[PDB]
Amino acid sequence: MDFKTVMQELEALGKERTKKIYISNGAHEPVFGVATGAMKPIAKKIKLNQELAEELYATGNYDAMYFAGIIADPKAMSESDFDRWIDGAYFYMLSDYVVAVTLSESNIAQDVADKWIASGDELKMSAGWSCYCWLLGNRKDNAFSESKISDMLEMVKDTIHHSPERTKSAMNNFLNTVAISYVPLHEKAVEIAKEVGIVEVKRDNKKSSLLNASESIQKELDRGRLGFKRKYVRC
Amino acid sequence: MDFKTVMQELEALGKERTKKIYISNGAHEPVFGVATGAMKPIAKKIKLNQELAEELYATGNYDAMYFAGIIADPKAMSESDFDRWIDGAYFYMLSDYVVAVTLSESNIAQDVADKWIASGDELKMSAGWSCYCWLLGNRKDNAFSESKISDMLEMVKDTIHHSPERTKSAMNNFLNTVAISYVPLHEKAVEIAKEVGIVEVKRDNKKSSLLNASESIQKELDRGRLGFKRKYVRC
Repeated sequence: MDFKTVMQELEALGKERTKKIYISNGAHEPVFGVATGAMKPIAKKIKLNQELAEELYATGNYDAMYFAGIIADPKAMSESDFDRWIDGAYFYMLSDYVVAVTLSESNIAQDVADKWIASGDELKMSAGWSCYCWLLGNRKDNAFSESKISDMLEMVKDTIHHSPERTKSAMNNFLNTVAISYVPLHEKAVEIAKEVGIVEVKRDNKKSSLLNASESIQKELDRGRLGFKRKYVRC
Repeated sequence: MDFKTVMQELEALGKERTKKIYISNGAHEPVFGVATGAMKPIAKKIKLNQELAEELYATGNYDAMYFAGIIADPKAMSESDFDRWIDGAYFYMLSDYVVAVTLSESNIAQDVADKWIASGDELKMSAGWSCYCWLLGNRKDNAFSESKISDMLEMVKDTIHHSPERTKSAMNNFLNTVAISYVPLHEKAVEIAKEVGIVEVKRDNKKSSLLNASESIQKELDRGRLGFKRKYVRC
């Protein structure tokens, strides 16, 4: 399995309806429209290869870029590498579900995430908040500072409604994840979600997403998932 | 590990925050309030033990009962054994997340689930519909007859709004799961959900839940989860 065969199989796996959805979300050609679950068999056959990942990411093809994140070697990627990737994440599916998930598995996750949240750039900030969501699922609470997370909750409470569209989404995912995956602040997260209320994420040529963190949190509790931690399911 | 050791360790893991929520969901004493993640290393040491599972299930303690499901041997459990268990499942967390999940790993899942769905008993039916949701995420489509699943979708449309509260919740989960995990009927499921509209699940001591299968299915599609099959995570 190399670049050639991967690009060929990915294309074969694509479908028109999944393709229209991605494009609907902000993706642009080239794109095949591959459902994530279909990549598991290919992933299984490829050992982390940063060279291959780079090549795939460089195609500018969303599906290939998504797959690149799966087979990347995050422990070998430097801050510089991540800035190259994030600079190529043209829409949220890339910044939140690809770059941020990969970063969450590096040794510099929090440092990069933090500079990105402070960058003032919508997608970079979105990837940053997103990274924290994945981190809270990958690591024990003991790997984080309670006061830091707590100050982040307050920042979200005071600024989510005025943040860039994509950033609001990531920030809302942060509220949910802290409430469910970082129990030390469960009560506060619930309290702030109630204070935040409905968060609207405006989208191009489609109904905006009306996010309800309080509701989401409550649904997770109904499923008995308080304290539930798990890595992001990539495929 | 023996019964006594397992019960000690479970109690040692109990925490008030978790317990409070379980009781809020419907559990009653005796209950410790154990986070499922912490049961993983314990179950790993036990693997399968039906005798221990039975002893644990008979305690009437939610956590012990939940753990019993994890270490059970569903391939050795008969239809009568499953009926004993469902008779002890006093609330949805037991019927849907314990009995239904264990059943989904047996060789008689569908026959039993079908009997339960037709039983007319709120919790047995809830377990039946839940079982199918778990089956759809842990098995290839070749395991399900399209004609049969399609009839089940019709049955949901014509009976969900008048169904017992917990059955309604499980039926709504069926709609969502078929739409995403069983592609042969993705359009049909999407259609049935549109016709069904908002599903309300009442629950004393709390404001009724207003389920919107159409939107949920849409959020999954947006992320590229069409055809995605996720095996139920017990711990």
